Amino acid sequence: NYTIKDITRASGGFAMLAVDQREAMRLMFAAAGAKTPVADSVLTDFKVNAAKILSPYASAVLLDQQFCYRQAVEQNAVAKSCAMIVAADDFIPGNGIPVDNVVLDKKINAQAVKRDGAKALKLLVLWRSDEDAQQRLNMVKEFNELCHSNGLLSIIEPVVRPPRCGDKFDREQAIIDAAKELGDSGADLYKVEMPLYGKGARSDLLTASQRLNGHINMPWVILSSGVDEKLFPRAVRVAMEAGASGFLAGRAVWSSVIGLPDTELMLRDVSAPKLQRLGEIVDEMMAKR
Amino acid sequence: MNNYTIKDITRASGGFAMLAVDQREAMRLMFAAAGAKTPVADSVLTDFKVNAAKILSPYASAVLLDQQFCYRQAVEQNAVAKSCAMIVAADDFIPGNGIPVDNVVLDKKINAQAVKRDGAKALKLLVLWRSDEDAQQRLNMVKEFNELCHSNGLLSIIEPVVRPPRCGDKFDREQAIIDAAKELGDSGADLYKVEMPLYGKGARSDLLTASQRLNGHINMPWVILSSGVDEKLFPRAVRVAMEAGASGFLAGRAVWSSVIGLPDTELMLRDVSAPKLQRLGEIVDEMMAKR
Amino acid sequence: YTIKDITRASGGFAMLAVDQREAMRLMFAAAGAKTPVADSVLTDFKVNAAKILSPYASAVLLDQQFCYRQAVEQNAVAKSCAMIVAADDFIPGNGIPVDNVVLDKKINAQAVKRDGAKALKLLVLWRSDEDAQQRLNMVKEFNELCHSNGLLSIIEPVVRPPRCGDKFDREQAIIDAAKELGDSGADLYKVEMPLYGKGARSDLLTASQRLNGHINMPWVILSSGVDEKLFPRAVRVAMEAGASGFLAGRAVWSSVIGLPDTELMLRDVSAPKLQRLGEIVDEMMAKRR
Amino acid sequence: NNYTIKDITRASGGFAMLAVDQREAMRLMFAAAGAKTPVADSVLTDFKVNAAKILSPYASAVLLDQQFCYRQAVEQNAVAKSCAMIVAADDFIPGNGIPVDNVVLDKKINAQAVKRDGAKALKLLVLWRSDEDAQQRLNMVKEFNELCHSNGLLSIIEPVVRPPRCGDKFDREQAIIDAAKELGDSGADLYKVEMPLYGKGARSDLLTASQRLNGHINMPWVILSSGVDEKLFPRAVRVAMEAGASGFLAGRAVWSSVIGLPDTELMLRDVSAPKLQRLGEIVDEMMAKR
Repeated sequence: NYTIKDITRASGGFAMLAVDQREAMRLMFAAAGAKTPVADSVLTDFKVNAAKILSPYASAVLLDQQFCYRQAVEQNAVAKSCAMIVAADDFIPGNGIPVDNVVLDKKINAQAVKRDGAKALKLLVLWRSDEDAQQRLNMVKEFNELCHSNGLLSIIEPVVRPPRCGDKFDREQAIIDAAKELGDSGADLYKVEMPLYGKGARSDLLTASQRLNGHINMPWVILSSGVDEKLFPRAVRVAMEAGASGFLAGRAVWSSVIGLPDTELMLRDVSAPKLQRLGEIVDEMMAKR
Repeated sequence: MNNYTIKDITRASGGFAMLAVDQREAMRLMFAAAGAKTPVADSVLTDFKVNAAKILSPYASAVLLDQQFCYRQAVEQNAVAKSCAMIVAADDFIPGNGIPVDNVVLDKKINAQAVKRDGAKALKLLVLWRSDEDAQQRLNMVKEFNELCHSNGLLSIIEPVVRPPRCGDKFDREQAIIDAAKELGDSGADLYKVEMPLYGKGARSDLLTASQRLNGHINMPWVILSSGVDEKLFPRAVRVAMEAGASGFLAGRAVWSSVIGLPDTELMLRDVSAPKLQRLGEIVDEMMAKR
Repeated sequence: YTIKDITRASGGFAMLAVDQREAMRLMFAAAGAKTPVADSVLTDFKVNAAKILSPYASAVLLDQQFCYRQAVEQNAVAKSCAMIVAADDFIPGNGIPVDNVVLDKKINAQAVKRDGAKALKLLVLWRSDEDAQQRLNMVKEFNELCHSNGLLSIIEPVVRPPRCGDKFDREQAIIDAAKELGDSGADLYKVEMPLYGKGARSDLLTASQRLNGHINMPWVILSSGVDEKLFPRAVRVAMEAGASGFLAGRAVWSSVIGLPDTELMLRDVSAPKLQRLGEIVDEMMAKRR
Repeated sequence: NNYTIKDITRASGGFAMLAVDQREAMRLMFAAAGAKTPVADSVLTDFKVNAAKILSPYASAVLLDQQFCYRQAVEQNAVAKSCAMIVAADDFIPGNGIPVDNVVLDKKINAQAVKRDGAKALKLLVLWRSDEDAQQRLNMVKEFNELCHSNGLLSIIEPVVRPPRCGDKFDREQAIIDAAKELGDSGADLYKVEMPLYGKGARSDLLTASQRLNGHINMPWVILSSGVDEKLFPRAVRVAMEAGASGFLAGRAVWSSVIGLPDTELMLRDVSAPKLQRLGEIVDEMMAKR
């Protein structure tokens, strides 16, 4: 039975790296001027290099079976100090985007990924105001049972989207409504979008983060999608002041080096200092408790 | 009562040189994007649409108006030149997935007899086309629309617009335009309003080949719309589409999008928009003269 | 020589400029033309612009460097359109193509007059810390070159920041140039539009009336610095203030540079804009009594 | 009046130096990043002193200007004791619509006074143009070297290439080489140079261009970051040092990205400091190889 201590820093803070992005990462390579079509091997090589170079600074790394889990294990890319999280979400494209719908990946063999050293699984939950709450709660319950019956931690990631029908979309209220619905759903860790995209006055960001904290009844961390990499360190500090326990971040660490020459040099010189600073901020905030 | 015919919405040459100002929430988003004070009032859309009709209808064989923002106002203010026929939108746009037009149905609130009394000669229906949605539902909506028009002596204009599938990531926009024409190009409407292949970009010879391929699947007169075509490439698009068998255009953005949010709207419609619509009409006559 | 030789029947000026030299090569490069851009690309564009647009112009401004000889030999200039020949020698410097300008000592005024030219044009760069007397002496020499050969003189004062200092008020510089050169005995003053033709019509009219008060010869506006969509309003406002029309290049043809099918684009995109500007000139001259 | 290069280097002998001396060019950066205009002098002063206070702990030296921050940084004890002070001795003259069209020696700099305050070096920008007189540049560098050396200060020269006053022949890469052929043996203590090729392209071409430049410089040399993307500056330092450079003296690649962000002190600590720390680690790694 793994527990939360297995994916945290010695301080108890979460300083976790995400490299599990799938077709969304292929689109990032194309947008940064990579030769199209972008081969699967370009994603695999980047993900394994990111794990190899950045996992020494992370309490856990989130890997996907589609492009990098098997390769990261076989190549010993993950530092012994860094726990493995395996994505258990099956992304369904639609309406011109890579992740229009998400279901539990029926191909994940929890016992097999546990034998390979995984300590946790992760599930994206898309949240829309006009889709049924009970279907989301049932998917989270099935996911929690898959994790807990195999001694793995469950990490859920509710992400808000506009309604299927209608034009009433308040992103800030949707994040609160998702937390009211799923913040006490029996997962081990809640991974949430940062209120206000981490923008604006620190005082308003803290108020919005404290409002969110009040609806989450498990440890929670922020993800970086939608937050400028320069504002993500402040977002971690403010979220943790509000009651968060750290971060699970991808884009705010490595997005800026996609398409630059000398990938391994760029991950070490550009990405690693950003991940190191985020880990130091987590320890500073945990020390204040 | 009046039975309108294609001649009632064409130039003397028989070419179509038609203006669209029926955009609804999509036009509000254009005003916001161009720096208009938010929230953008309905009156800003109405005033722009009526000014566009007043200033540009003298250069158009028909103008497409929406009941939501401008049909009643354009009629009451005599904004439409008598030489310009009125087309009324009969589509009900349903927003979803963060866009203003995610779904479309026939507007059950349109009273065809009432809009005919106000002088309308034609109705228009947007049809969203997706590879994984049922063709029979699209064909049934077009049949009900054709009956609404024809039973009231009005012309039927259909506008198939391709969208990515609801589920999956296989989207070939150029093939989708062809597949929509194979499905709806012989559906008994009076006029087919179609997206320009290749967004009107690239070598003239490739644009002509793509336009001739599309022509082969359309068994009614057809015109091109300008959405997705740079205003500077739209004149060439009209020329190439007409060389391939099209009979003209029904355009909005390529005529007036560039003046949204500029000062002195009436001056801008006259000095920037009108010369572009005038040139498109001259191109339509030049191409009709070659046939 | 008479001003009536370069005006519309109304007496308004509706004139086309295609005399841009290295500045036009930079426009081709910026629009994605294969570099280095050959001289023949400029010549072909200039001659096509003259051939297609001169039917809508009361005069066309040509340069000897790239197009005067070719336009004459190929009968590119409509009989209804007078020829203006540039008499300026552009000197590059400080990373720009036109850092300094002198009278072109190579222009044979008698030879261009025999070809049917009616006018010469001279750019005068105006800087607050350069000597007014040197500018006035160059304008006097230019006026004598024109008038002694029965040609009209068109001067184009263009304001630039000072050689030394950071005090640059573009609107005051335009006024100071007109106070200095607005009664210099040229036949026509070609001026930059106040405020780049931007803002409220009422402020544009006030700025145009202020400029009018300092110009004691007919004056026209040039389009450099004015968005092509605001140039029609700029002509209307300048003429309400006392201007007699325009001598424009960029606001007519800049948008077709680098598009496919150049001749089609000049006819379908550029010509309608030049036609509308001519109609505005006639509308404004008709209000004059 | 003994002076030593060791006073502005890391223990490794590498240079890991911070520049915050930008004047009207920094005001233009604040305006471009959406600061309320006109931008007050106090906005520049507060930013420069905060940058010194927060970043000087990671730098072997900091370059300060008298116009906006030298007096304030000294009075407020903003410079870490481990970080040497370099004082700008250039007087920037605007012209032709830019803030730095011409540069002369600042006749107002009191070398004895800044030395009493603990400064170890002065810095002089030299604008290099193919059609301006080489002898006038060499004479200004000689006067500057004498001002420094007679006061026990190090001399840092920064030749920056510009297009000619007259003509359109401007080869930026050849100009950098011609400036080094002219000034690379001019008796200054340190040569501060623009990175060849803006640090862009294949590492192999960047190294060749850096080795060509190294061959013309007969004093220690460092690269500046102006014109190099902040993400390519770490590779530029590594390649320049492989070619024979001894480190960097950088401003924009450290702090430009935080201008106009909220919570300036937090942003300098969380965004700027990690970049300066990594550059210092790269300098030590490269000095260890030699």
